[PDB]
Amino acid sequence: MCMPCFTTDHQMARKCDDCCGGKGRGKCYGPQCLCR
Repeated sequence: MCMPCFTTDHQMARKCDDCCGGKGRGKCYGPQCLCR
């Protein structure tokens, strides 16, 4: 995992995708952010 994600958080997904690379790249699955 690149960074910790939060299903309850809506703005968290933003970072989850960034850590993976850029806006739109990556995905938020569970407590951890999984990059597609």
